[PDB]
Amino acid sequence: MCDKEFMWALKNGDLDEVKDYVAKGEDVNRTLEGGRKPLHYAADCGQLEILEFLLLKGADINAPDKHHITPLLSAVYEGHVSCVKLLLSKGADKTVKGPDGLTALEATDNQAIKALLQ
Repeated sequence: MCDKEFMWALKNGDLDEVKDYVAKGEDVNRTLEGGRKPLHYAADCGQLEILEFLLLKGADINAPDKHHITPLLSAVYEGHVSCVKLLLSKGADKTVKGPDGLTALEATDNQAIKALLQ
């Protein structure tokens, strides 16, 4: 229950609500909906503040295994790219699980995503 109030937090930037769940005891790697992670909604639309949060705790920055894809690319096709920046600042390599050179190459054509290709 409260599954919405929990995910609805990584959506509207209610960083205050997700801070309550992790305030429990490091829990940033639970199947959010049924096969995703609490970093896709934060990256795609976490006011760029939510992603850094639940990420500094554990590290779903790479955990993704069945998603065959890491969240840094989630922001790529989002136009936010404000996170992908302070993101690699933690490591997140650059191509730890994408298909291949897709990352910024086959992803788009703007100089912002290509910025992560620098």
